[PDB]
This record gives sequence, structure tokens and C-alpha cells, in this order.
Amino acid sequence: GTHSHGLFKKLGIPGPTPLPFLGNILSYHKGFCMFDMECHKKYGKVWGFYDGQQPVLAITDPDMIKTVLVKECYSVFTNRRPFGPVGFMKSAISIAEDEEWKRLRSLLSPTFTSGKLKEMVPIIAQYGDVLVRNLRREAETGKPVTLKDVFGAYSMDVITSTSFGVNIDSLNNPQDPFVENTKKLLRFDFLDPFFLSITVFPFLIPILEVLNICVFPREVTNFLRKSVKRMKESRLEDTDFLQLMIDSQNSSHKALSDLELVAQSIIFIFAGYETTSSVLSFIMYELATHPDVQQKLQEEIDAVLPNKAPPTYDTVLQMEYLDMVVNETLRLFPIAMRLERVCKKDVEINGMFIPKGVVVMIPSYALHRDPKYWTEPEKFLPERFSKKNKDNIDPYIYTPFGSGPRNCIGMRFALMNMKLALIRVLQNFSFKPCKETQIPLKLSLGGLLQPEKPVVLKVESRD
Amino acid sequence: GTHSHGLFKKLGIPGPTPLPFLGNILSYHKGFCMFDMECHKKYGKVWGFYDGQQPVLAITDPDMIKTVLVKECYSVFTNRRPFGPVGFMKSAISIAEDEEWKRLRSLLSPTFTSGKLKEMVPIIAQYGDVLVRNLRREAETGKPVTLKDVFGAYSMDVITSTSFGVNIDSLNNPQDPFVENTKKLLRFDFLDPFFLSITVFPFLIPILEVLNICVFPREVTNFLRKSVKRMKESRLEDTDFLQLMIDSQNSSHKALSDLELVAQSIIFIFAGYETTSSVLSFIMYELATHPDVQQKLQEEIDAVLPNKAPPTYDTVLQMEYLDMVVNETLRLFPIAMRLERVCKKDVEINGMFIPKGVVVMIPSYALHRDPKYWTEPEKFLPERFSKKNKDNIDPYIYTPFGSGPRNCIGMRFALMNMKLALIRVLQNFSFKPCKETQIPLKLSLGGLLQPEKPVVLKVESRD
Ligand code: HEM
Ligand code: HEM
Ligand SMILES: OC(Cn1cncn1)(Cn1cncn1)c1ccc(F)cc1F
Ligand SMILES: OC(Cn1cncn1)(Cn1cncn1)c1ccc(F)cc1F
Repeated sequence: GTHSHGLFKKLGIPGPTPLPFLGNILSYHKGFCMFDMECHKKYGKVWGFYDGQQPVLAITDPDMIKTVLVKECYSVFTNRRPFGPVGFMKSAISIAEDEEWKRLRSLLSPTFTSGKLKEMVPIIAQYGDVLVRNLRREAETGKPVTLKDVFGAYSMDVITSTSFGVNIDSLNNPQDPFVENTKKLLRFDFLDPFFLSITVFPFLIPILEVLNICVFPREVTNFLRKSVKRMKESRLEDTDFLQLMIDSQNSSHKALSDLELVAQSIIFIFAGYETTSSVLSFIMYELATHPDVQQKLQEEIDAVLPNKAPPTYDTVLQMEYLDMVVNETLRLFPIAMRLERVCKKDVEINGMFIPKGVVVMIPSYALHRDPKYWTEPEKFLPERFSKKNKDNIDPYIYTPFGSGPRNCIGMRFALMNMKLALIRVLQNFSFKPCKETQIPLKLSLGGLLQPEKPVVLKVESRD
Repeated sequence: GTHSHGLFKKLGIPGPTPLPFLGNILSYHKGFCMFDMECHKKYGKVWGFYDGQQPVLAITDPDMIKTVLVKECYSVFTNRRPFGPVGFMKSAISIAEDEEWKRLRSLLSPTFTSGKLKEMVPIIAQYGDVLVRNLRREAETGKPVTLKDVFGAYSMDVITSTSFGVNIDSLNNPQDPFVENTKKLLRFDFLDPFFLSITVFPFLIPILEVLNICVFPREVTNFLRKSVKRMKESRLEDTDFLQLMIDSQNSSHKALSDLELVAQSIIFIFAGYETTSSVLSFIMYELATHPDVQQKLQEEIDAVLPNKAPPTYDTVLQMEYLDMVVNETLRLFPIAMRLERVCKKDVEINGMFIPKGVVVMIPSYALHRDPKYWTEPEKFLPERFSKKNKDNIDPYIYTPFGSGPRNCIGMRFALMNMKLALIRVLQNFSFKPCKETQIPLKLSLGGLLQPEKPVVLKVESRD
């Protein structure tokens, strides 16, 4: 069961000794982030471990990281680890490979430009207002407030409107079908029984595909596929992502088909829905446990936007401390945790040989808390991202959205989305720890970056 | 079960309608060659069928064939269909892929040059003499002679000597270990229960690999691996392929390792052993059923080599009619039957779109018997390959060894090998049909190009 478990001993590369068949997976008992920090401390700048029989080489040298994510991206490090069983969701850009990915990224890039994002800001702003009305009703009843729920509704509202023109107050229609289905598109727990097993028996992935078993719930995807097929034909008569993609089908590429279009629509929901609500919850925890930060930010918002003035695209990008608070929260909680690329050819990068087929992994969470780059890394200190101090911040250490050609395509949208929500809420409310607030917050031990206990806070109206 | 069975209907490409899950495999009941001839006649110049869910596109236009095998070989059509479970035999050049194959073909090409072949001719000639002595003893007892056995011993003798310096009279030591093991390296029956099942459930191949199940008998390969490891270290103190490969390990490539070297040694045995004896048996059938051909050839040998003179490299290549007889036999019996390349990128070749992942198949057997290139294709007529008529012979229709960069690397060796045997035997014997000779010879219905009944003939001494 150790066909390939001698690879890192041969390369003279250090690392935790793997068990037969399991490789190192038993060390995931404390989750991805703990394993990566320990390996970093124990073994230093480079190490290896085995996901079953798959060798994973962790790298932490920023130059080596830039080779992987930027320099040799197209040549050597184009793809991520095979992810399935996926079915027709194989055509989603985040899952595609090589030339198919290159085409899809090209066909989809114009959809995410700052110009398009600016055009979508009025829609996103509408649902900040929906958020405040629903936040107030819970602020008007002295009842603690679980963040993930209120931001969940908000993220849902943004998604349905910006991707399909569906305009729903999802917290108050939690049971409309379109909410009912998209609500199921959550982050995957890559350490749950299923996804672990796929690591111990990946030779079982093609078997699942042949049985039409898919990691994306088949009902939800079918619901959306016909819904998209319905909208596409209704709009044909008489801003949203769907319309942008429909427009792109009217031109040097082949063009995206109808099924390629549905796969993007689904993957954007999946990428944005629970991620956005998770970060917003982490941000609010940091504000409630750091009231001066919350006060200073509330004063900054009030300066750019007096009389609780509605935020716009340009005023959002005017707010520095807002940017610093968002970025410092993404440093402590980089919710993807790791970046990965498959090494597709025998190569050598900055004087290290990398055998074809190794997964090169960048442990983002662990680097965000490295003392060798971040003083007092455990503390929420937004000053690190001040305009004076950002020059010493290495874009290859801080990678909440990845880097290079395969970085998060939704990065700009997601930052603007979250900033719009924080502005509107903070113009209206302050956020206070309850007795039931977990302090300090503790991270879950599974394959998701989330708190052990849900974040619950007091929400008082600024009247 | 028809995820991909609509591909050829979408491309407007004709072909036999596939069953769910099986694709078209049930049409292999009469073997590869019959299926290909029928499809050719029925559907014309291009058609499709499904090996389970794998789409296979047959092409017959010589220009399109040259694009596949020569023009876009490195760019698009580099690999054959995945073949496994193979274990460490994955490093054999005939199984390797992409850059690994390119390297191995480069590292091995100098081993097959005309210069090396000429140096090996004296060894091969020695076993022609062993052949004649063993043929005579069966010619001296008026007993019919099964060809595959006598040529089998000969092909075995050539292999052990040219690849390892092992010099054995294998017909008379049929039970020495080195014969015992290599005797098991026969052609695969790609239509037998196992290899069919791998076509209906190829998702089961990775499963077999994880269980260390291999299509090459594990005992034989282990026997040879240590035998090679033993010889490598004995020769180190105090012509063969092994020595040529050992020498290559002493130099712009990485160099072939010890295990890469063993994999070549094994694959060359496997490629040469039963193929050479099969063709030699087909040739002798054609001579016995065409005595004038046999007479004319025997007179040609006697002219170049008077007094039963031993053949040499240069006199072999002097014999035209010998060449014509060998080539006409390889036209009627091209024992690989088909050539294949995986289309690795969405491409278009001579105005036909080919989707990535399709297997492009060239049906060699069917083209060797096409009336649109070969008059009276069923008859053994060596005149087609006369120096006058060879100018109308299209190197992309006649492909007994394939074409392009991925053609049979052993072609020159195998022709010389067989020619040396035919010369020595025909200098000494004539070959006559017995009552028990199957006439006309009928091909087996399995996944091997072989006669239904074994070829048995009378062998009289020319004294
Ligand atoms: C705060 C929310 C989000 C975070 C932290 C985040 C983070 C990331 C990260 C770390 C990656 C991997 C980057 C790499 O491999 O270098 C990624 C990829 C990606 N993200 Fe996000 N993301 C977020 C929201 C979104 C949104 C709203 C979208 C909407 C379209 C989106 C679409 C994608 C896609 C399509 C990819 C794959 C890109 C490719 O393979 O070419 N993400 N994201
Ligand atoms: C009469 C005997 C033989 C015949 C008819 C034959 C025929 C063929 C054919 C049709 C192919 C496929 C070519 C293509 O895909 O274009 C091939 C490949 C090959 N043959 Fe043979 N062959 C014979 C004997 C040998 C021998 C004696 C060797 C000894 C080394 C050998 C080694 C190979 C190898 C290594 C390949 C794969 C080449 C590559 O993938 O680069 N064969 N042969
Ligand atoms: O898995 C992703 C990151 N990723 C994208 N391709 C490969 N990995 C999906 N995703 C992309 N944008 C948003 N989500 C992820 C999973 C969990 C998470 F918290 C963030 C995160 F990026
Ligand atoms: O399968 C082969 C041809 N081939 C090589 N790579 C892929 N296919 C093996 N082989 C190569 N030289 C000799 N044998 C074959 C099988 C049967 C046969 F009769 C000929 C034949 F070439």
C-alpha cells in the first residue's frame, strides 16, 4: 500500500511518516490548518505528506510560490487536484483543466471587470437595505443575533438578484423554491466521511461518475438548469451575470454553450453563497470584540457618507480603514485555507526538483500567522494593512483569494459585496458581545474554516 | 448508460448504433477485422463506434491518416489508448505517454539503428542454423510439422541471445527457466473475457492497479527483473540489447534508470516473440500453397547465396523477391490489425472536427484488402511489391508496422530477423501441404490475428 510513499524520502524532503494506504490523513483529526502549522514549525520551509497515495509538497518560499501561481501557471501548474464525481459540473471553470479552463476563463473574464461590477453595485445596495430592515426587527427585540443566518439571507439575496434578476427577501420567504434550492449550495466539508474516503479510495471516483452520483445535489442543479433554460427563453422577449453570459454567446473562441452557461451560473452561487456569509460573520466577531475598531470604522463610514448616506462604488473604494478591517479579517480567517496546483510535468523551480503529478500546496492559513512575516499574528490588528505598512506585505504570503492567472475570479465582486453590507449595517447598528458569545472564538475541527459554536452577538440600533 | 453515445450523431458521422453500456462491443463477435471491413463497406470513408462509452473514430483517407500519424503526432495524437493494469510496466516505451514517451523513444532510438542491427546479424544467423538442424530432424521423420512451434523456438532463441546474450537451443531445452518464463510472454487476446470487461468497466482499471494486478504475469517479470539485475552486475566485470541500454546509461536526457531498463527488456521480448513466429507461419503457408512462388524464391536465394552460402546483412537486403513475399504476406496478415491514437486536444484535420478524447483508429487490416487500392486483394500476389509497382503503394494504406514517429521501433530488426530465417530454411527445405493443412486457411474469431487451426505442412529436405 506504499507504492509512492517513498517519494519524499528519495528527494531528501522532510515530512510526517505516512501509514500504509492512509498516507497521512489521520493527522487531519485537528483539521487542515493545525496540520499545516505543525508541519511548518516541525519541518521548516518545505515538506511533504501523502493524501492516501497522493504526494503533496508544501512550499512556503514566496519566490517559489510565485513560480507556481504566476510564472509557470500555464506551462506546468495549470490544474488543481481532480475533483469529482462532478458530472456536467465538470464544465465549471473552477473544475476545468488545461485548454478548456483557459477558454472558459477567457470567456468569463469580461464578466468580472470593474466596469461590470460597478454596474451591479445598485442591485447589491438594494439588499443592504433589506438587510438593515431585517436586522432592525431583531435589534428591536432584545434577542441575541446569530450572524450566519442574517448574513446568509443577505448573501442569498445578492446572489439571486445579481445572477438571475430574481429579487427576493429570502429571510422572509425562506421557503420560495429558488431560495429552497440555492440554500443547499454550501461549502464542501473535505474532511467529512465521504470526502475522506475519496482520498483513501480515489480509484472509486470514476465508479461514482458512472452511477451519475454527483457532489452537487442533483435536484438543485436540475432545478436551476431548467430555471435557467426558462429564463433564457423568457428574457429573449420583451446586468445580471446570466444576461452577461447570454450576451457573450453573441460574438476567437468557440463560444460557451447552453450547458456551459448553466455550469457557471451554478458554480458562482456555490462560490459566493456561504463564503460571503462566513467572512461577514468573522468580520463582525472582530468588531464586537474590538469596539474601538468598530467605533473608528463607524466614524469613517459617517465621514464619507454623512446622514447615513447610501454607499456607492467610488465611496466604497474611498474607505481605507474599511479595507484594512476586511483584509485583517481575511488574514486571520482565510477560509479556503490552502491553495493547490498539480505539477503536470517533471520540473525544477528555484533549485528544487518537483516530480510530475505531485500536488504543490500553498498553506495560506499557516502563512497568514507566520511570526516570520506578521508580528503578534494572533491578534486582530488592522494597522498592518495601513497604507504606510502595506509595502512590507508580500502578495505571495497573504493570499486569501490566491494569486496568478487562476486566482479567485470573484475577488473584486466579493470584496465590494461584503463592504457594501458592512457599510449599511454599521451606519445603522452597533454590535455587542452577549454572554453566549464564544470568546475567544474557536475554530471547528472539520474540513471547513468555521467557528466551533456559531457567532452570536447583541445588535443595538444607533437610532 | 449512454452519457457519450450521442457523439457521432451530433457530428453527423455515421456508424453502428450502440447499445446502452456496451456500446458496439457485441459486434466484435467475429473479431476486429470483420467488424472493420463491414463498417468500411457499410459507412464508407469515415465512421464511428463505441468501445463501451469510448468513442472510436475510424479514418481511411490517406491524407487524414498522415496528419494523425506524422503531422500532428507530437501536438495532438501522441498517445495510444490507456492500457493497464500495468504496474511498473508503465515505463515501457510502447505504454508510455507524452514527454515520458518522447524521452524513452529518444533514449532507445540509437539501439535500433541499421548500424546496431548489422552488428546483431551474426547472432541471429547462428539460430537460423539451429533452426535448420531441428527442422531437418523433423524433415527426416516423415511427420507433419506445426509451424508455430518450430518458429516459436527460433524466435525465442533470437530473443534470448540478442537481448541478453543467453544462448539456448530452446526447442531442445524447452524447460530451462529462461525459456520457461519468456515462453509465457504471448500476444494479448484483447477480445478475451478479461480485456472485454475492461472495455465495459474501464473504471475498474485503477482498482486492479491498486491490488498489484498486472497484465504481464508477475512471476515472469520478477524472474526477468532479478535476472537482469544479476546480469547487469556480472557483465560489470571481466552487442545485445541489454548491453546497449547499459551503455546508454553512460552519457541531454535524464538517462534511463535500472527499472526503466528492465521494462524495455521485457517489452521487446513481448513485442518480438510471438509476432515473429506468427508472421513466419503465415509466410510459409503462402509458400506451401504457392509452390511457384516458393520455387522462384528458392532460386533467388540460391543466386545471391550459391552453395547454400550463409546470409549476411547486405545479401539479405539484396533479395527483392524475398522482400516482396514478406511484404505481401504482411499485407494479407497485418497482425496488429489496427492502429490507434488518442485525440488529446479539440482539433480539426483535413476539414473534419475531432473532439478531444476520441480515439482515432486506422483499420490497417481493412485497408490492406480494399479493392479501391489493391486489385484481387484476397490473393497472394507478390508482384504488387515489385520495384515497378511499388510506386503506387501508399505508405498510409499499407501499414503493417504503423507510420510516423510512433511506428514500430523494431521494424527493421523484425524484417531482418524473419528474412534470415526464411533464407536459411529455404536453402535447405521445401514445404508442402499435408492432408491436414487447412486450405484455405481461416482466421480465428478472437482478438488475435491467427489461423483457426494451426498451420501444419510437410517439410522435405533438399538434401
Ligand atoms: C469572500 C469570498 C471568497 C473568497 C475568500 C474566495 C477565495 C478563493 C480562493 C482562495 C480561490 C483559489 C485561488 C487560487 O487557486 O489561486 C478561489 C477561486 C475561485 N473563486 Fe473564489 N472566493 C470567494 C468568493 C467567490 C465569488 C463571490 C465568486 C463568484 C464568481 C468566486 C469564484 C471563484 C472561481 C470561479 C474560482 C476558480 C478560478 C479558476 O479556477 O480559474 N469566488 N476563490
Ligand atoms: C513482425 C513483427 C512485428 C510487427 C508486425 C510489429 C508491428 C507493430 C505495429 C503495427 C505497431 C504500432 C505502430 C503504430 O502505432 O504506428 C508497433 C509498435 C511497436 N513495436 Fe512492433 N511489430 C513487430 C515486432 C516488433 C519487435 C521485434 C520489436 C522489438 C523491439 C517491436 C517493438 C515495438 C514497440 C516498442 C512499439 C511501440 C513504439 C512506440 O510506441 O513508440 N515490435 N509494432
Ligand atoms: O474550494 C474553493 C476554492 N477553490 C476554487 N477552485 C478550487 N478551490 C471554492 N471556492 C472558490 N471561491 C469560493 N469558493 C473554496 C472552498 C471553501 C472556502 F471557504 C473558500 C473557497 F474559495
Ligand atoms: O499491441 C501491439 C502493437 N502496439 C504497440 N503499442 C501499441 N500497440 C504490440 N506490439 C508491438 N510490436 C509488436 N507487438 C501488437 C499486438 C499484436 C500484434 F500481432 C502486433 C502488434 F504490433
